[PDB]
Amino acid sequence: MEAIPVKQFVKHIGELYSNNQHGFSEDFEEVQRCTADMNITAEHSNHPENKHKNRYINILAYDHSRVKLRPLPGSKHSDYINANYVDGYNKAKAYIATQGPLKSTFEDFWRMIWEQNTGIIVMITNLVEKGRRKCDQYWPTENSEEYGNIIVTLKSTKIHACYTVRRFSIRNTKQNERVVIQYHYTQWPDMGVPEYALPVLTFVRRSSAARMPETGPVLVHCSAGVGRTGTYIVIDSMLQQIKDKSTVNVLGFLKHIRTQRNYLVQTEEQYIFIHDALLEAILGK
Ligand SMILES: COc1ccc(S(=O)(=O)NC(=O)c2sccc2SCc2ccc(Cl)c(Cl)c2)cc1C(=O)O
Repeated sequence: MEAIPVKQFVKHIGELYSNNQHGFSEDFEEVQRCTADMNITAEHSNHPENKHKNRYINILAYDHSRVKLRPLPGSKHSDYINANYVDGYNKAKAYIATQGPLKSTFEDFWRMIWEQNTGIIVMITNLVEKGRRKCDQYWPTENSEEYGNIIVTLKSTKIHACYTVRRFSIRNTKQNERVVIQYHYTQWPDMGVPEYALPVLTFVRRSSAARMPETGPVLVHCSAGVGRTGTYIVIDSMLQQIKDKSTVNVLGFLKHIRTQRNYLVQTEEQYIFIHDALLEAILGK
């Protein structure tokens, strides 16, 4: 199981799709088993102090990879946020994969962004989907909003067909200021799940190209911060790999980052979607 030449990969996809996606099912089942013989601790996520900081009780942040907040005077657990570094193709810790912030963790969320020198946010969910609460709004509708010692100012917005780009300037009262740009994918079906990959490919390319040398990791979140988040991470990384080596290793890369945050790429449908995105990128020449 190693890099497939980019020229065979598209044929590989035909094979994975055939006989009612039997191949895809094998692969993804292998993904879900890939940690069967691994005990990976998440003690901090489970500590009684940090429970209210987890959006879902079963979606945790592995200890070894968890992003740490600088501790606060005089609580012991003021260092916890449900978030993990994840590798990209290029560098280690190219991403912070995290849950959609809760109101109760908005300060942590922006503090992490400051401390980690993050300059790009990728949001892959709407606040509400199909009448359900997915994410609380951690940014100002207009002008400024204060979260702890970080003051966030919305500078501009461009609303595209399928996603929105908001440019913020944030300030640490401790002032020192930084630009943070948020790429927010907004197109989510009332019924069923996303199907066409091309708009997503474009969203990935543009949000990825926005990364600045040399800055902190890109923050990527959806609701739980695992399924759609992992899908973005694999598509982005594999495009890097294709550009660099003209090979692809979806199954191997995904098994790897699965050790860094639980459940990255959560469904077979997302797993298939990854391939469609990459197929679109390869066929588009
Ligand atoms: C149990 O977990 C889940 C179950 C279902 C869903 S779901 O909402 O029903 N199903 C999905 O999300 C699917 S299906 C094919 C594609 C997708 S998401 C496609 C997509 C869209 C925009 C971007 Cl930027 C990217 Cl990178 C990828 C999402 C999750 C999740 O946790 O992310």
